[PDB]
Amino acid sequence: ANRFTANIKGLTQASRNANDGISIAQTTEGALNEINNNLQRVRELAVQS
Amino acid sequence: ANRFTANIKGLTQASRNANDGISIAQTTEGALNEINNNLQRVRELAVQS
Repeated sequence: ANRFTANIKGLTQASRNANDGISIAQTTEGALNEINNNLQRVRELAVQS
Repeated sequence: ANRFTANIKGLTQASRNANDGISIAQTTEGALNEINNNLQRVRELAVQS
């Protein structure tokens, strides 16, 4: 029973870690979207030039 | 999708570039037409001379 308890607590905190990862990843994704949009507009300008 | 978006923006801008080309060609042609009229008149006078 005590071993079961140990594993349960560890697994729960690990799930929280996974959520930490999803958070950081999504922030990076958000920033990269704007990078992409700017690059698209830059290609448009280069076309005009 | 992103590559399609890039293509679409570029092609739109390029269409407008082609419009610029049409415009400049027309300006040049109009000037040439006035020149042609003058030359016609000069040939007439040459005959008279």
